[PDB]
Amino acid sequence: KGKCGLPEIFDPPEELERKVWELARLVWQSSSVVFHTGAGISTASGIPDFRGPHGVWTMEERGLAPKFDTTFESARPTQTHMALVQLERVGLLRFLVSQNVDGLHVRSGFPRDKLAELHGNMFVEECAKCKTQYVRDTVVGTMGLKATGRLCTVACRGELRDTILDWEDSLPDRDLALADEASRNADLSITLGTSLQIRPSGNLPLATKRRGGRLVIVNLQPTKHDRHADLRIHGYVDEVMTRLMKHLGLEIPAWDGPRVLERALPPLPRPPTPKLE
Amino acid sequence: PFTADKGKCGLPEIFDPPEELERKVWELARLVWQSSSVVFHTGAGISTASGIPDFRGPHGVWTMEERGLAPKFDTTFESARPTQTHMALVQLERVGLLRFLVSQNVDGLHVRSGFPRDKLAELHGNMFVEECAKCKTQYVRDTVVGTMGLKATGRLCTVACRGELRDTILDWEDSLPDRDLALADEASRNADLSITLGTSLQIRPSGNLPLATKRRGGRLVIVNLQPTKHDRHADLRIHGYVDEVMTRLMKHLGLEIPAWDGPRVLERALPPLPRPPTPKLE
Ligand SMILES: Nc1ncnc2c1ncn2[C@@H]1O[C@H](COP(=O)(O)OP(=O)(O)OC[C@H]2O[C@H](O)[C@H](O)[C@@H]2O)[C@@H](O)[C@H]1O
Ligand SMILES: Nc1ncnc2c1ncn2[C@@H]1O[C@H](COP(=O)(O)OP(=O)(O)OC[C@H]2O[C@H](O)[C@H](O)[C@@H]2O)[C@@H](O)[C@H]1O
Ligand SMILES: Oc1ccc(/C=C\c2cc(O)cc(O)c2)cc1
Ligand SMILES: Oc1ccc(/C=C\c2cc(O)cc(O)c2)cc1
Ligand SMILES: [Cl-]
Ligand SMILES: [Cl-]
Ligand SMILES: [Cl-]
Ligand SMILES: [Cl-]
Ligand SMILES: [Cl-]
Ligand SMILES: [Cl-]
Ligand SMILES: [Zn+2]
Ligand SMILES: [Zn+2]
Repeated sequence: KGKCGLPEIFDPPEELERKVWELARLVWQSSSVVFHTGAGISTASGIPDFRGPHGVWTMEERGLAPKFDTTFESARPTQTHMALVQLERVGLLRFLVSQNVDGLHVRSGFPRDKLAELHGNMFVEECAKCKTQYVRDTVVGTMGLKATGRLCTVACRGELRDTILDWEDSLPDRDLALADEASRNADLSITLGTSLQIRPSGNLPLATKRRGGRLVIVNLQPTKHDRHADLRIHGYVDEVMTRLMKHLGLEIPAWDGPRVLERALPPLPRPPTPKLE
Repeated sequence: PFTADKGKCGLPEIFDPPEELERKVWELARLVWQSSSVVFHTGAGISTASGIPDFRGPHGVWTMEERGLAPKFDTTFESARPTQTHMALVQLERVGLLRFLVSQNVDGLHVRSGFPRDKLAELHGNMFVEECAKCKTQYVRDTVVGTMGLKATGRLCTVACRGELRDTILDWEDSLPDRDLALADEASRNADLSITLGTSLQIRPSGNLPLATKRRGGRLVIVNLQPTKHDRHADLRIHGYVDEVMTRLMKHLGLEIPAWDGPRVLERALPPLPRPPTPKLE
């Protein structure tokens, strides 16, 4: 279960402020920006992470229990989830790679054709026969790609299965392939609340480094790949992302409740870019 | 500070099965529709879903301290967003279904949600609020006032005064603010419905205010994951996440939960907005 319960790092405010301006600078200059997210971007909605001070695995190692302040169904997308919605909407996010099974990116209204859900989604079941996916309003009741008890309704009666990978299960080929292509082709990869400890998910941001790409890591704890980052920001991702959006001249949009967007809409207008050099 | 009785910490959580939860939220809807004067009492449990830990929960400040462990914050107080529950309370006031709001929370989230300060009793103070010792003018800051226990913050009153500004955060020995307690008590006594949300009700007198509503035939509803001091006196106890309860409630009452435009201070309640017609009940 990897390195659990590592101490947190807090950049002092002055340093925190300068690094967020540097991130702004990087977003403005990059043609292709890919965001990698993990459990840390949902901690501010009451969903514990895995390896943080009170993470699932960290609490288990100490003979304690993780604490949920929400159900998966009653969780609201964080300020960070909604910033990513807007960043995609105005063309500043090329693609979004997530390790999270908590369903919050989809329910935020983030376009599924710009999202790799590497470890699956608790609300998503898949027909074994035709591979048609169903995005449900409640958590699918099983994990480990098991029979849910429901049947495909495609004009098929195929066995529906959860999309939650067990330890032995290889990542979905479609999601990993698009995630890998996005990462290789990106000139900026930004990581938000992941420790980058899982192979290959944790390694995707490193692929951006190939052919001169830039890596930014936003995380309260040290990550597996700190050494490879051009910029490491140690603070709460919500604070980092609200400062970034303010610098970029972008509103964080209202969440109208759980909404599924299959396909990315045409790009909205965005502010003009500052002079940088 | 050190010997201070911190009460019953870390009691087991109780979860109503979904059918019972759904039935009880419909009963709560029935009570709200029938009540002339509805008063909400909130504590630390309504902020857990924004990453601020409570005091007496499984992972609360005092519970964790008892076991030699630390509470965990997933936000700063300045970056915390009001929960679905905070914003539901905003709307319930706006459509005239909330008479008054009594809070033990120092986390600044009611004010910052845009809830009107003239319908809010902040019994234990507010981390973002400093007060002039000379003229009692309050200042609602964008960042936390850096001191606790009614201490000198280092800033001076700007009223057309130069009075010493002090934090509004009570220490253990400090009595409640007289204005906030007085209005909270009056609200509570005169209410025919008190709804408690995410408080264990263990603090005197804050936790006792909801019992005052029971006087002259009032009804008490307690929403809480743990047992509370006054469970025996409740007409209705709901054991679930306050966000689930309040979203289902708003749905039943035909109310949208409004957008948070970011931290906004409202000094005075605005005129009442339209609300849905009431169902036939009896
Ligand atoms: N608000 C916050 N702001 C910034 N960082 C945060 C915050 N909250 C927590 N963190 C950090 O966020 C980091 C979360 O790292 P991990 O807990 O490993 O989550 P993963 O998504 O990378 O786990 C990958 C898979 O492993 C599992 O087996 C599952 O299959 C997962 O899908 C921590 O370092 C915190 O310091
Ligand atoms: N999401 C949730 N949904 C429902 N209940 C919840 C949730 N999260 C927590 N709870 C419950 O929320 C309850 C929180 O109770 P306590 O932790 O005693 O907070 P207080 O506000 O009453 O503390 C009063 C004062 O004492 C202090 O010294 C300070 O002065 C405080 O101002 C728990 O029983 C949880 O089960
Ligand atoms: O890979 C995984 C598959 C299933 C789960 C299950 C629950 C869970 C627990 C958390 O604290 C966060 C989360 O998002 C989900 C977790 C990881
Ligand atoms: O009465 C009080 C005075 C000061 C404080 C300080 C911090 C604090 C800790 C929490 O976990 C929640 C909260 O809202 C505030 C807490 C209570
Ligand atoms: Cl526990
Ligand atoms: Cl739990
Ligand atoms: Cl759930
Ligand atoms: Cl701890
Ligand atoms: Cl803070
Ligand atoms: Cl209004
Ligand atoms: Zn099928
Ligand atoms: Zn003054």
